[PDB]
Amino acid sequence: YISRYLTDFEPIQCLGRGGFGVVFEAKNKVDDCNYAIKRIRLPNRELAREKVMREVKALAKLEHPGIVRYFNAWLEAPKVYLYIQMQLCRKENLKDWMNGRCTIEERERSVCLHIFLQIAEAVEFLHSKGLMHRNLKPSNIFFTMDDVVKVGDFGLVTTKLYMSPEQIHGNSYSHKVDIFSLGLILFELLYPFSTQMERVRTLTDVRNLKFPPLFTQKYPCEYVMVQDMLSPSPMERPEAINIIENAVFEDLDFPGKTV
Ligand SMILES: Cc1ccc2cc(-c3c(C)ccc(C(=O)c4c(-c5ccccc5)n(C)n(-c5ccccc5)c4=O)c3N)ccc2n1
Repeated sequence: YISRYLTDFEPIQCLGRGGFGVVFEAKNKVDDCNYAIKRIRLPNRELAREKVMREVKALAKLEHPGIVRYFNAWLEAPKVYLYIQMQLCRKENLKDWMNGRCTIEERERSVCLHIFLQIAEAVEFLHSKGLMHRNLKPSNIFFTMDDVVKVGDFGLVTTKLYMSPEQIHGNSYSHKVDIFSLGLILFELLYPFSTQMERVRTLTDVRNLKFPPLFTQKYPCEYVMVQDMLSPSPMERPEAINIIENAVFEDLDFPGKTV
């Protein structure tokens, strides 16, 4: 049996694993580029298989600067494996980026807003296509080699903190679930943590609209935005288009910014 993956790619390293999958960095032999390749073992459940096959077809249609870039998808039956070849991001994701910036000086307003705008625009792209993310969190947000923000479903398991209340309670939901996730991410970008204990305590309070007093005073506009985004009632949350048009996102600049 000839394995498509082993014939066409030189394996470099394992990047991690999560859910049905394992992810590898591998060099394509013919084109000489390095790719991220997710190998998903298809489950012994027809409805879960149905979903997986739908999801791969749906991602193959997607093209946006803030969405992870697709190359190929294929099946191998040596257990059936689905391989998905995407553009290789940097190893450190948004979660790691925030854990390496634990002071207020390292979270300058315009830098965080620039990053948040990229995420929000990726989300708005999905919503405009009648899609949603459902699982938006910092560990699902990576960077390209040139620091362009990339949203995907990375599935590297090393959390329900960013999940809307309607999902946590297992109720039906709408694209508005992603707006709830964005609210928490915006807060987290602007508010650096020293310990994981502090992070969990504070983010839990923020979910319930309890804010650190020094955050409300420093960032009054962003405070209002986060409140609205974190409404318990999904209807009350603003559309992604209304967030990206907010005044705080105009003329964003910082020393070192591209172009
Ligand atoms: C450094 C590094 C580490 C891991 C990486 C993983 C990926 C990656 C790979 C290799 C494959 C797929 C994705 C991805 O984002 C996925 C996406 C996805 C989600 C939103 C936007 C774009 C893609 N989907 C839907 N699915 C999916 C496929 C089948 C079943 C369920 C989910 C995904 O796996 C994905 N993020 C890409 C680059 C990586 N770079």
